[PDB]
Amino acid sequence: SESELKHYYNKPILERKNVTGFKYTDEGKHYLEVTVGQQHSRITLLGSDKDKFKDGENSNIDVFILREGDSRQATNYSIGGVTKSNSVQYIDYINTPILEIKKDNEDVLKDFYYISKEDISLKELDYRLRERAIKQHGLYSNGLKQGQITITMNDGTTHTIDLSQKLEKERMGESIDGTKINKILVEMK
Repeated sequence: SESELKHYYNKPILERKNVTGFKYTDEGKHYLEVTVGQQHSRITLLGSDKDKFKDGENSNIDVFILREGDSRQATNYSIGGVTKSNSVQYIDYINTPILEIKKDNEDVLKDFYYISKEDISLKELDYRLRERAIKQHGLYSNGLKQGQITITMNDGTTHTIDLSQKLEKERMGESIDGTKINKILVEMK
């Protein structure tokens, strides 16, 4: 549903880099606990992120946190969005790829997307692209609600995301090489 999708993709984000978190298991499930200031978060690990970080204390991780429900308890319960921090710390490289956005198969923008992160999560790319389609092009308003983001890598590999649904939760912890994104296409209809 249209209004629910806009709700979800207008939730605020807690985004921090070079943090430390604690990875544990508890009743067949896998979690990462993280505290940034007096702000407290528990991130469920569902996909391949389960095996990508070893249980126990994890340093040099970046975090992209979104609170799944509407309950107003202080602790954040999020899914995925954990990646390895940049392995070059002393310079911040930012690379452009091409960014193209389409409504009803005509371009409405042809420009650039900027990427600072070596290891970047589909949770983050999904959220931020939808944020842009929503705020500047009126996804998900009247009722523009379908589909296709396509991220094309340097080797021709692609990742595609349906706009008519939230990103699949098992994909929110998947990550790609942000230094090697050649193009991002967002088609709306």
